[PDB]
Order: sequence, then C-alpha cells, then structure tokens
Amino acid sequence: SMLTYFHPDQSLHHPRTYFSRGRMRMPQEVPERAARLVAAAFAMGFPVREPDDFGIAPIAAVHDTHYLRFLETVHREWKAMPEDWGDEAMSNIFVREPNALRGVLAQAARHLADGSCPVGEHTWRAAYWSAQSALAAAAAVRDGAPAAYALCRPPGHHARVDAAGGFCYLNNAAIAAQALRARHARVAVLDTDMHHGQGIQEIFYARRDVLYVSIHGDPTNFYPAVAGFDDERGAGEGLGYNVNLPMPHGSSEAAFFERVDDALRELRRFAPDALVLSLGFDVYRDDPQSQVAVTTDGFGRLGHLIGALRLPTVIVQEGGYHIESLEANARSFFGGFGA
Amino acid sequence: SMLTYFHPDQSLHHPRTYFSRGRMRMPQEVPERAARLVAAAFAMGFPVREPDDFGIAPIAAVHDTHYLRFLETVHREWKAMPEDWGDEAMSNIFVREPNALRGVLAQAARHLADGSCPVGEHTWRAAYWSAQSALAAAAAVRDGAPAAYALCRPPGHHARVDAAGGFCYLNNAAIAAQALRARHARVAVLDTDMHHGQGIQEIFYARRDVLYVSIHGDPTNFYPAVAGFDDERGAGEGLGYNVNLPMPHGSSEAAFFERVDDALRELRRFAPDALVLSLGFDVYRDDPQSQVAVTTDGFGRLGHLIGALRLPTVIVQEGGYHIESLEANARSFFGGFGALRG
Ligand SMILES: [K+]
Ligand SMILES: [K+]
Ligand SMILES: [Zn+2]
Ligand SMILES: [Zn+2]
Repeated sequence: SMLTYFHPDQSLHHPRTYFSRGRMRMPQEVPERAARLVAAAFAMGFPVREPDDFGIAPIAAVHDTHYLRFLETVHREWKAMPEDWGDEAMSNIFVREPNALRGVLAQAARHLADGSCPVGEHTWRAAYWSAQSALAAAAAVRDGAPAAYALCRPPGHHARVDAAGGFCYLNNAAIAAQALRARHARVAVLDTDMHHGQGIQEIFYARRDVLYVSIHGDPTNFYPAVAGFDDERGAGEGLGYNVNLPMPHGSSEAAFFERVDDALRELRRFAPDALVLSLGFDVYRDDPQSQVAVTTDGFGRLGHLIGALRLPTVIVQEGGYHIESLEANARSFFGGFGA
Repeated sequence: SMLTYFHPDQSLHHPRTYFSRGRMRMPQEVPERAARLVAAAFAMGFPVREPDDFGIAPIAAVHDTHYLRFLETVHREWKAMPEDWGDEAMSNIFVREPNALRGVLAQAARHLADGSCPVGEHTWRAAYWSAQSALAAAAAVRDGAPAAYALCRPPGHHARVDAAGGFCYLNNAAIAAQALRARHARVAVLDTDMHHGQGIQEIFYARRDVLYVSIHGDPTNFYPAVAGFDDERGAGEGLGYNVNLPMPHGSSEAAFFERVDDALRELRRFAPDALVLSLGFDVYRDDPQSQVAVTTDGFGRLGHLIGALRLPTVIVQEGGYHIESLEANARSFFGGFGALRG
C-alpha cells in the first residue's frame, strides 16, 4: 500500500480536436483512463485521496510564468474571438521566434508546440489539479513515505518550460522532482513511457542536480519526432546528465529490459537520493501507440526492478491509452513494486 | 501594353487540406484565380507569355538549399508513410529548433511554418514555374522594359528563407528584387497585399540595398500573427529600411489610402532605381480575408498612384480570393496604373 492522489476536477478535461500526421483525429487521452486506474488502486487496497492545494509557486518553480498566465486565460481569450474559431484553443502558426506575442493567436503560436494540446474550458483547471496530485505525492515522500502514486491526468512529460504538447500542459514529473530537491541534493527522473519526455529533458538540460533517463521508441517519424535521439547528452554542467535510450520500432520485450538495465547502470553511478518514475502503460503490446512488445507480466518485472532500488519514489502517471488493459497492467506493475 | 508572364504548370497545384483557427478549412488559393487573371490580362491587350527556364540558381540566391530539396522531395517521402498520413505533407509538430531533422516528420516541423502550406503532388512544380514567371518579368524590366507583370500563382510573400507558409512556397517578389539588383543599385519592394509579407521582411531585414514597405491588416489575431508590427524596422545596416504600415481591423478605404500616402513618402526618400510591387486583391471589401473596405475603383486609385512614380516596375501577383471580382479589380488596377505613364 501507498498513498494515491487524484482530484475529481482532473476528469473535467475532455477536448475533441486533435491534429496529427495529416488529419484530425479521435481523442485518446480521455477521462476513462483515470476511471480504470482508480479501479486498480481500489483493488489493491491503496487509499485514494484528494491532494491539498499547494498553490501556483511550485508549478512556477519549473514553468515560465508567462506560459502559466497564457494557459490560465487562453480559453477565455479564444472564446472572445469569432464563433467560427471554435471552442478549443489550438495553434495553426508554428513560430516560436521571431514572435511579438501580441494577441491570443500569437500566444498560441509560442505556447502550444504541436497539434495535440488543445485547450478547452476545463483544461487549465484539470491540468492544475493533476500537478497538485504530483505535488501531494512529492510532499508525502519528501516527509518520509517511501513511495506515493500521483494519478496524473492530463499527463505531463511532453510539457516544456513554456509550451504545452502531446496531451501535456504541465510537467507533473518535473514539478515533483523540483519539490523533492528541497530535501534531497540528487534526484533522478526515469521515464519508461513509450514516448520520449522531451519536456522533462528540456527543463533539466543544463543541470546535474536532476538526472534524466528515458527509454522510448525511436523518434524517427514517431512522437516527439524532433528529440529523443541518443546523442542528446545535455549542455553546460548538465553534460553527461541526460540519457536517451531509444529502441527500434517493433522491439521485443527483451530489448526493453536491456534498456532498463542501461537505465539502472546510469542510476547506480549517479547515486540519487530520491526517484521520480514517469510511468506509461503505452509500451503494452496492444496499445495502438506501442512500438515494443511489453506484456502484462513485463510490467510486474519492471515494478520489481524499480522497487528493489529502495529509493524514496514518486510514481507519476503518464500515457497508456488501451482502456481494457489499464487495470491489469497497473496491478501487475504495483504488485512487482511491492514484492 | 505590358508583358505578362504565366506558365500553365502553375495551374497544377490544388491541395485539399488547410488547417487554421481551430479547424480544417476550404481551400481558397485555387487554380481558377490564375484563369481569371489571365483572361483579365488578355482583355486588356497584354501579351501573355510563358517564362523561359531561368534555372534553380536565382531561387537558391534567396532560399536555403535544404529547404529547396525538401520542397522537391517531401511529397514523395510523405507518400512512403502510412496511408493514414494522407496525400499532402503538413506539419503537426511545431518545432524548428532544436530539431535533429531525422525523418520526414521532423523535416516538416522545420520547413512548414503553418497549417496553410500543404505540399501535394504538383506543389513543387507549380511553385518552381511561378517563380520563373517572376524571374521572366524581372529580366524584361532589367533589360529595358518599363513594366512587366509576373502572374505568379502560387503566391510568394509569406515564404521565408527556410520555410513555406500562408499558401506560399517560394518568395517570388524577393526572388525578383534580388535579380533586379544585377543592374540596379537600389531596389524597393512595396507590398500592398492584405497580409504582412513576413517572408520578404526576413529575407532583407539586415539589408539597406532593398527597401521593404508593407501595408496590411493589424497582425493581432490576423495572419501572419507573429510579425508585421510597426517597431520591426530592420537590423544592422538595414535599420530604418524595413517599414510596416499596419491598419486597424475594419478600416475605411480612406485609411488604406492614407497608408499608401505614407508608403510613397518612404519610396521617395529612398529613391529606388527599380520597384517590385507585391499586389494582392484581398484588400477588396468583399474578399473573405479582408480587413479593409477597398472598392473596385480603389484598385484603380492604387495603380494610378503607383504608376505615377514612373519607375521601372515588376508587378508580382500575391493573394486575392474573391473569384467573381478578380477580373474587374485587376482591370481597374492596370487601367489606373498606365494613366500617368509613357
Ligand atoms: K520515455
Ligand atoms: K502587405
Ligand atoms: Zn506515451
Ligand atoms: Zn493576402
């Protein structure tokens, strides 16, 4: 058993509009994901609690405040434009700079980094409370709990210092790592979600107080497409403290646990005082976003390998979109973590 | 009587997919636009000619060759991806940098700057030859003609050094300004299209040999959105040689002609040896994209004021999407333009 944090306002976010790979697409990051995960927590006896409100400052500790202002007001500003612009803020102008940042359209152009981060009426509210779950889990562990589960939804690891992306708005995991830093000198973030966490990579790129390690599918024509390659090793004093571990599309379960063995070598050498685990079930064989053949039992083995580290660990929910397997995969993972 | 250049391969580009302001939208930059302007040209006794092939060098004089190779190959590399991706290359990852440029998706992220520049089977060809029409008109002027009309389509002025955008792939006006620099020490580019020519601006931003002056709608919540504000005046030696003349949304025709007046004052102070006119008919008051109340006879007033400069002038077609008034608006423009010439 460990504390699991989830706020019901997290279910309110449900936008309809996603642009990807030439066409508009069906939403995959839906409220039902959190319903299945809560069911799994219940079946394992975990207490599921509402996080306290830690306020904006710990979010601002990671994200640029002009981005957070944008995020908070964009739906209201988008609603004041013609009915014809629709109900969800999205960017159709793909320019960070040069950029005057005058008007909501120019602001979307800077602060929404792909066609997968629509901002609806309840998006900021849901995103805010998903970050608070991360913070609550981080607080619990900071104060002495060996582990807690942040049941984050919307997910976070694609959110950059000043831009949303890939169904993410606020980088829950990075926010949790920065909270742990108040007490621990060395924090590691390990991300095993199917996709590279380009947001987490960017936030800590020039730093060595937080290690980042990611196992993910080869980003050649695969989200996030422009980062995640193995020659991205950090900058300045962060050089040597960012490790990308990509896998060929169509990899075996074995190849994934090879990458987990690389990750465990990097962690041993860094010797972290605390761990944030960005966990995704989209490595599952039947997840439609999957590029590796991880089985339900595989999640149990991953859970065991990380739990045996006996580090203070905040587990932060990221992706995984195959609704009917979420409960089984979560239960296998947490069963291995606790054995 | 003015030489008009048009190549029929320009008519081949007809993409189906545009994404802007929250949704997929109907194509506005369609082949029929060329057909109406060619018929306008004829009806005024303009000789219409196909441009000779000036080759890739003058295009690559302005554009990055990574971007040019990408334009030429992207449709084929995109057809290699799953049929679910569709037939037209478009970006859904809005990141130019950092960008490792591995795979066609990352190449698109870098080289397609908005949801209005889809690349279909014949986009490269049409864009290539649209540029050749610009080069043919500039050549004719370079060699002694007093004016020439490049019937460009697709348009060009939103095309940056390294990226397509806004229905534009190759920056025709810029390509003509640079060619004219072969014979002329100072060239000016005047842009009266409804939208800010952010590509032309970028190309010449640190140069004082090519002035850029653009009249357009206030870019606050209006394409190109991120550029075209009046404090953008150039860099280095080109400080003072970039002039943006925005107008409030829903401006009167009187307001438009006040801005034309400001613009002519800048041209006089600069004293160009030759002029490139990026002309758009989307200031027309019933054009869907319009934010100013310009009438049909207003195009005549515009042509008259610009023709009275009596400068060697390459007229370069940019936008204008109201099909049923295109012929009447162009005829009025050209009829005003010749008035005080010769
Ligand atoms: K990952
Ligand atoms: K303009
Ligand atoms: Zn993922
Ligand atoms: Zn225009």
